[PDB]
Amino acid sequence: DGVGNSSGNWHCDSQWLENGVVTRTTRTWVLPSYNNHLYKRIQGPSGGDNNNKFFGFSTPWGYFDYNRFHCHFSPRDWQRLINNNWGIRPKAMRFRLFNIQVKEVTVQDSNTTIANNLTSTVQVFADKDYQLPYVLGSATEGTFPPFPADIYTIPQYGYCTLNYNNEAVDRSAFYCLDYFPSDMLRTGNNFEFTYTFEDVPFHSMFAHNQTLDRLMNPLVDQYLWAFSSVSQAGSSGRALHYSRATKTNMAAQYRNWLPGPFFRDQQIFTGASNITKNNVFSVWEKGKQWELDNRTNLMQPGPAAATTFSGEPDRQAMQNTLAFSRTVYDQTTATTDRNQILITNEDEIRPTNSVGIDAWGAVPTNNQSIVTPGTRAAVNNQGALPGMVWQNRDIYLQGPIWAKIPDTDNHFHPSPLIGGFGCKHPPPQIFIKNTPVPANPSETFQTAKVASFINQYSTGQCTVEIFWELKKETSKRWNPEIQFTSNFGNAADIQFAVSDTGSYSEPRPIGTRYLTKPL
Amino acid sequence: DGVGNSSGNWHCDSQWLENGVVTRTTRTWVLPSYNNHLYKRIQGPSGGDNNNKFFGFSTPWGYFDYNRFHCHFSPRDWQRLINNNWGIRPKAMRFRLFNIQVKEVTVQDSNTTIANNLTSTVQVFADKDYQLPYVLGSATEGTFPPFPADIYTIPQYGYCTLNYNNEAVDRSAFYCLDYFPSDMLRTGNNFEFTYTFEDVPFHSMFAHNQTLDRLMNPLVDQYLWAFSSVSQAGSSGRALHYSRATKTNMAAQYRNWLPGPFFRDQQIFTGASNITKNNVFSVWEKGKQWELDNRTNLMQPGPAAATTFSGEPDRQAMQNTLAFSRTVYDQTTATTDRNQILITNEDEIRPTNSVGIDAWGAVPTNNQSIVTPGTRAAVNNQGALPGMVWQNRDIYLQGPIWAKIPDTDNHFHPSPLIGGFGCKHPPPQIFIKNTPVPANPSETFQTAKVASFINQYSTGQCTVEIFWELKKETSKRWNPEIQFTSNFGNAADIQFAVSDTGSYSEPRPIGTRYLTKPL
Repeated sequence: DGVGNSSGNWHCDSQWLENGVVTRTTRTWVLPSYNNHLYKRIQGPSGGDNNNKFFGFSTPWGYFDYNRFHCHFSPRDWQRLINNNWGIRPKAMRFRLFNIQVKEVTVQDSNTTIANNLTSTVQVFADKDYQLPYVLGSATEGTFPPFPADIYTIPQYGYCTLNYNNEAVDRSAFYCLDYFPSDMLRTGNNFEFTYTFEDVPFHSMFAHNQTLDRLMNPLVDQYLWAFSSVSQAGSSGRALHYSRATKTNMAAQYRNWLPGPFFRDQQIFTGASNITKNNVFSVWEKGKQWELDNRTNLMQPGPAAATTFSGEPDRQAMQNTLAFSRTVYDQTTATTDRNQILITNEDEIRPTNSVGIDAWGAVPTNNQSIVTPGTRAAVNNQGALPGMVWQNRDIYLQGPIWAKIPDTDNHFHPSPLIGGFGCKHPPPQIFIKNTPVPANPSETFQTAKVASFINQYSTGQCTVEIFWELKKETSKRWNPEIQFTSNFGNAADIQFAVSDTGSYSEPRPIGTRYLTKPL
Repeated sequence: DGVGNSSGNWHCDSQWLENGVVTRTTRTWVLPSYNNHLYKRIQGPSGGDNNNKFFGFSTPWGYFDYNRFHCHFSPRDWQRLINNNWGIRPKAMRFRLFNIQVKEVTVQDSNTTIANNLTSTVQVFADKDYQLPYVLGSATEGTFPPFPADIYTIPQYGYCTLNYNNEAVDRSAFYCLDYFPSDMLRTGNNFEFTYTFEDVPFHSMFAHNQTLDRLMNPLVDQYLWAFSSVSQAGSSGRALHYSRATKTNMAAQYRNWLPGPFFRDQQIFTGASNITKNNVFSVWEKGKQWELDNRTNLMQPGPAAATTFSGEPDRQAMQNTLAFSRTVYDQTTATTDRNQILITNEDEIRPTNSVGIDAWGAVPTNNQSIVTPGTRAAVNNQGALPGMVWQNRDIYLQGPIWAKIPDTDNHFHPSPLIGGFGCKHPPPQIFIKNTPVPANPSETFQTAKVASFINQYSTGQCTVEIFWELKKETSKRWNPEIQFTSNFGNAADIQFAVSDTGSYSEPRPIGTRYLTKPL
């Protein structure tokens, strides 16, 4: 419409429905002009380590990454969610962008002056066909702040392509984002589109009441005989013993089911008394990793596994657990104190999933005889076997919502190993740019490229609205259940709120799994 | 619409109806940018006194407090009201906000420059569901000026929550006002909503012709006998005397009614001859107070009681009477002269309500006998007894209109002890904000929070329109009545008008109660 008429309103509320919830949220954003309106070739660092080398491009573009849970949910809405419900999955989504205003910057005499350029444009498009590198899956910075009053700096868009070390292989691709159709928007214009998620399984917000191996009736005995032991009958003779498993001996018993796939990881001593028992080492050396092409990569989340044994909370798996910063804005990339960061606990999957510290099992390695006594070896890694069941790593208020399942011939249980909902066709990437406005030309025709632009940036608001489908609980459990409660007792600042400086902070991580279900 | 078209007009008139009046009024306002767009945690002062400690938050928001009578009524409209009418209550209300313009401020070389930003927005919402702390009930500053030419600086919004001294208890809540839906408004846009009051009792604008104990016929005698005295008949004998109350003896007589609940307060000598009779003390020591949790609070208005005895105007109750400043803008928070401030007089409730100085009564404290003579003690505080009647403190032209009755299981005569109309669902709070416009980003992506904004403020007009329902008088009184008349005789400045400096002033307080009614 016009410069004096607002494009849209502010919607941050979340309303609850029967079998669903819609969380709509709004932010104010700023878009820099990146690369001085240039597509540049970025590359990895030059050295002897081939693991960190890459080849790619950086674009004069930016993108909206809203993919985390605390963007959409408040800590109360999250609490209200996780206590009452067994499952959640996204259904539909509506993104819209409005109240665009571009500002012009002039710096003279070390004094900056900002005035708004009414005729300059911003251009936006969503990639619906997934024809661009999809960078939202990886969990990176540039997400909306959790707190609605904060302002969202839109990150720059760049991507990596097929490479040989730093230099580029023949099959590597260059994508120009200006070769897509886009919507140019002045201050009166706004942009909107809607999206509907493909069917994905509910994330299980429940734990289990039962252990995978305790599914039996403890009062009765099995009717199944099994081999038991070989004994020496006489001098050179032997005797084969068979025995039925009894309610007394559960360890040796017939079962229909096995724990899920397992890839072992090393242990650390996480607590004040145990901290001394740690050997001196690093993850890159003693940790678990997978390797692709000429590079080796740490297997960082890996398949989900219980992080620690029962009753031993202070000795836990080093690889599996996620960790978060208690503020989005912290600049420190390494820290030696754990009070500064939030460390997740994976113990709710312990009934079905085996702990990451101990081995998955043991296998007989040879054919026994009187000449050779039988041998056996531990199973550190185990692929899929028939009759396995396992739980996914749970989503967190601070964790990523979704990832894009790659386009490949074959998938196996495409659950993102960080967490969330794997999608063949995830929410589109939304790209936004400040169209370049050049500085005055030379008044005589010249062939040189145009390097001189008017320095400018844009700002405005963006609403994101998602419909979440919920799975209600039906439980005959008599006794009360664990639920997420806020207990700090007395404190100077309340938890999940601003400080006297005005800084919002999240004191502790929150997972979904509280309610329990029989196995 | 557009930048060159006005959103609304100026309506300040008040028109009178049969059984009602509508007072519509308009102001020009200014909205600062508070807290540099931050929610901050405010707290009480650090010390040993636990009474003034608090815990709360301050928001980058502002609110319209129009709650006082002289905002809506002019001194003539008020006079015209109080002389002709027995009662008044609010019915409906319409608030609307228009002609928004936001100005941008740049300071360089100690020289400020203000230019209007056409594309910047203002966002407004009313809290209809009362889901926020309601701060309008308390009588505080930041109300509209009484005089239409003055300009209204919108106060900052902050609130207190459940606390343990300064630090915060677990149940204390943090409310983000950006988590509500709002209406973003540019210069062409305007905002409006309507509201209808719940049914509240008319405020009684009349006094009483009769005293509560004089309701009798003075010409006749009672037919009711009562015990009178015990006498000594002979040496050790006794005789019981009974007597009927006669028109001569009114003091001992049967009555159906009692004065209202009473909480006593100390006296002061308020006048030139008596001023010397005062002892040296303070309210905090010798005054009346109530206490909640670990804190003690002065009971400042308390239940209404007549401020002084008949014919003794110079000795009066220290706690009960309200007092006002004769200009909204005075910065002095303490003063030793009473000519500077306006002191209300509560004497019109004297027929029904007992004076605050003297006790409510006396009670027998023991069972008499020949061994023990009977004793009695004064009643300083009295709760409700069956057969009580009492009057509310009257509203003043300068006093607050309404308060929000808390949400609690139980209420007892929810009349605001300051005055006005207690409401379960009072007029909503209207919150207004300058949406932040950030300064230029760093052109390379950074994770640091955005602390740099364009300094700006907004201004415009706001109309408030209220329909008041009136209760007409029907009176057979023969002789003329007291009415509010302006008598200064000769003066340099006329009362209730501007001075030569241009400052508006209210010389004396005005209450409603002039007309009288039989009891």
